[PDB]
Amino acid sequence: MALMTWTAAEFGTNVGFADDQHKTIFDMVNKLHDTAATGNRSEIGKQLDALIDYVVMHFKSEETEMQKKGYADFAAHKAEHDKLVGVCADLQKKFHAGEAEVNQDTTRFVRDWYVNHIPKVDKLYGPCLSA
Ligand SMILES: [Fe+2]
Ligand SMILES: [Fe+2]
Repeated sequence: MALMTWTAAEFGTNVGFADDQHKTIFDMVNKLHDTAATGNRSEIGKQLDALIDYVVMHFKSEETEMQKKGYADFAAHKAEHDKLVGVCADLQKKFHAGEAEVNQDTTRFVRDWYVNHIPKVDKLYGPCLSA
């Protein structure tokens, strides 16, 4: 089974770009999750790096919109993003040094992060960003 399934009831923000970017993240995580059950380390690394670049771009997209519109909780929301980016960059540094592996606990971690963040953090920006 795919690790991540997006539905509007669970995850819809009422902000079209953000929903689309979330769908992409779920698809990219699902590919990583599959590859993480193998020993194909170069393929894991390609998909890890692609995912993380995209995630940083998604967070930038949300942050630019939040900030330009004066969204109430922008700085606290960005703090959540920045802590995940730090975790991901650390994981890349270790993985690309040969010091850590990417496995399905890695991908379940990121799944956990998104399935909590989108409903509890991203949905809150819907009224502001959709207005
Ligand atoms: Fe998001
Ligand atoms: Fe967010």
